[PDB]
Parts: sequence; C-alpha cells; structure tokens
Amino acid sequence: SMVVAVDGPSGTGKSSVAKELARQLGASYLDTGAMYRIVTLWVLRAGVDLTDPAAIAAATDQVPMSVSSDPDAQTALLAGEDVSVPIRGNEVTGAVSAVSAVPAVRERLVRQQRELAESSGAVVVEGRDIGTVVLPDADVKIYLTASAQARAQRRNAQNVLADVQRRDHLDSTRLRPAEDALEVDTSDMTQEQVVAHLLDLVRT
Amino acid sequence: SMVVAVDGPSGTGKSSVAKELARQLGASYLDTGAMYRIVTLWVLRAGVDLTDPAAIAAATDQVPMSVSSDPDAQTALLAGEDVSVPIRGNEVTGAVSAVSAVPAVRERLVRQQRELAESSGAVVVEGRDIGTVVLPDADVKIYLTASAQARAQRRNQRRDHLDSTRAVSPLRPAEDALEVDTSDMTQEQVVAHLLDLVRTR
Ligand SMILES: Nc1ccn([C@@H]2O[C@H](COP(=O)(O)O)[C@@H](O)[C@H]2O)c(=O)n1
Ligand SMILES: Nc1ccn([C@@H]2O[C@H](COP(=O)(O)O)[C@@H](O)[C@H]2O)c(=O)n1
Repeated sequence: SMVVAVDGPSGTGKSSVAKELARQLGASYLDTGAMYRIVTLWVLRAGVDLTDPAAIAAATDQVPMSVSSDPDAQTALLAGEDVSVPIRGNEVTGAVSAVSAVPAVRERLVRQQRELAESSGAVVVEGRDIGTVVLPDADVKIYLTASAQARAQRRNAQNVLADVQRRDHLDSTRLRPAEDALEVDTSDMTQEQVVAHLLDLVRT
Repeated sequence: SMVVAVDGPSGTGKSSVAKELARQLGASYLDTGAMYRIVTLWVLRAGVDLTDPAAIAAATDQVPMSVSSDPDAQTALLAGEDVSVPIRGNEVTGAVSAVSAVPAVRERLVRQQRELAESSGAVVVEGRDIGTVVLPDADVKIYLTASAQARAQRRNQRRDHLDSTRAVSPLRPAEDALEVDTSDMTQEQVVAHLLDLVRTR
C-alpha cells in the first residue's frame, strides 16, 4: 500500500501541500514536525534545562501525546489538552531544535512515526528525514525545495533573507535528500501548482 | 560605601534572604537572575533557535529592560510590559541556562550590573558570579550554600555536577567569600547571621 514521504526545509508551504496531496490521493496525513513540537511544549512546561540532554530524555519518557492522521481533522493533544495553538508559538519554535537533537527523543518519535505509518494504509508522511531515516522504503519520496529568496518572501509576508540564509549554512554544517528522492523546486510555483506537480509524479 | 555580593546555588532561599538583608542594611537590592530571565523571555518570544549562540547574541543587542534596585518595589519590565509573572514560569526556567551561557549576553548584563551597582550606593547584589566576576572587589562576599538533602526537601544532585563542570560560568565561590551553610537554618536565622557578618566587616 502507498507511502509518500515529503521532506524539505521550512518556508516552502510543505505542510499545506502535503495535506492537500493527501486529500487528493484519498490518503492519510502525518505531520511529524508537530510531534516534535508537542514534546517540546511538554519539556518547556516541566521547566527542564534545555542545555541538558539527559534531563530532556528523562523528562520525555512518557509524553501523553496524540495526533490525527486525517488531513481534515488535525489536532494536537497533550494530556487531553488541545495544544494546536501553543505548539505553533515562538516559545516552542525557539525550543524545538534543542529537544529534537536529543537522540532518546528521536528514537521514540521515529518509532511512533513508523507505527502510525504502517497502521494508516495509504499515507503521506511529512517532515525532514522521512525519506532518509524514518521511512526509507517509501514508495515515492519527494524533496520540496526553494531558493533562499523565495523562502524569505513567504516569511516576511507571513508577517529574514538574512535569517533564512543563515539557517541554511548552520543546517549544512550541523536537510539532505534521499538518493531516490524526487527534487522539486517550488520557487516559482503556487500551492495548487505544486500539488498538481506531485500528483503527476505520484501517478507515474 | 558598601557593596555586598551574595552568591550560591538555587533552592536555599537566597533571593528572599538577600532582599531582607537589603531592607535591614537600608541598602538597595539587585536581582541579577531576574535580568537573565528577562532576556530569556525576550529570546523565547522572538522564537530564536536556542541551539544557536550567534542567533541569541544577534537577537539580544537591544533588549528593552528595566529593573528596580528597591527591595520593596521589585518589578521586571520589558518593552514597558510588567513581566514579573512570566519571567518566573517554567518556560523561562528551562531556557534561561541556554541564554545565560552565551558570552555576548553575559558581557552586556555584567556591564549593566556593574553600572546599576555603582549608582545604587549601599547595595546587596545577588546572583552566582557576583563575588568572582561582576563585583570582585565587593566589601563583603557571601556564598550561601546547603546540602543536596536540604535543598531537595525545600523543593517539596544532578544539577550540582553540571553546574560544577559548566563552560561559561561554572559555580564556584570567591577565595575571600564567607561560606555559609544554611542547611540547619531558617530564613530569619540566615538573615541575622549575615547582618552579624556584615556588621563585623
Ligand atoms: N522530521 C522532523 C520534523 C521536524 N523536526 C524539528 O521540528 C522543527 C520544525 O518543525 P515543523 O516541520 O513543524 O516546522 C525543526 O526545527 C526541527 O528541529 C525534526 O527534527 N525532524
Ligand atoms: N549572576 C547570575 C545569575 C543568574 N544566572 C543564570 O540565571 C539563571 C536564573 O537565576 P535565578 O534562578 O537565581 O533567577 C541561573 O540558572 C543561571 O543560568 C547567571 O548565569 N549568573
């Protein structure tokens, strides 16, 4: 059954495109970045020292987390609380890479990600290492990319080209596409154009 | 005039003791941990990547911060907003060490701390590196400490090792500091003790 992995950096509209690709394939959708963000919110609220990986590992043994695989009903639950809003806040955005870098944390989420994928049948799974690490035997692997400039304009309008260009260098020396991935430059494209493009690639 | 530095780990009541010492000496009070917490709140709200020191340095060039040196009128203002509550929340508590470890950040706050101290006359300045780095020629230097056990119960051993071996500002008393074990003492007992030490030097 069909597993589509969608990876790439931020600011390209990756998440919206993956959602809409899922709807069009009648498939399920899995937002992996949201899972990291949920754990991050959990860590922040316990007040764990973010400079201490062992403390982050210890504090994330039993994160009471739930996420939907329905692209039309995405909710982020933590301890029964709907945390869809706070997991997108700047606090979590600033903290998420501290928590994501802890191996113990990845180990669990990669496992949770694999299980959700196997039990979802037809599924589009979105993130950064889906095609390389999490689901290396995906049927189709897509790497959505865009120029620094394109990505910068999508952010400064959300409300930068310096900030976005900086993060590219630190990531390179710290995002790498799988060998069998299909690289798609979305710089010139709108969302619907990107969706149609991926539908074409998948249906080939 | 008189500059009293009070340093030590967390969980001994250090801040309450330093406040009350200030009141009793008729001195001013400076809560330096608050200043790190205010910057941290600023960083968190800008959504700066905490794993990136250069980004934290860049995002903290111009932190609009204000803090009082009056022990009875402590407020923590950021961009005009009273942030006394949020700077004590867990989010900031968890993040503050990431931000505190950035040299550029310390460099500024240490400078701001020295200036506030000079202009406050008689002042008790509280923190972790006050007697060693910020005010190394304080008149009286106090290192408030307590056993792991005592500190643990007041929450109702890991952090001790990480603090000891930390890169930017490891936690160590000045050679000329007066080490005071507060394990057996209540707060008012500690206050009386420091009043005695200060009124003997
Ligand atoms: N597969 C993934 C997905 C997200 N992440 C983390 O999540 C953050 C942003 O997540 P989003 O994909 O939700 O924007 C990144 O900074 C990264 O640290 C990750 O480390 N691996
Ligand atoms: N003088 C100081 C005071 C605080 N700090 C930092 O500020 C944090 C918060 O201090 P408080 O918990 O005492 O407010 C400490 O955990 C430490 O990371 C520092 O590095 N130097």
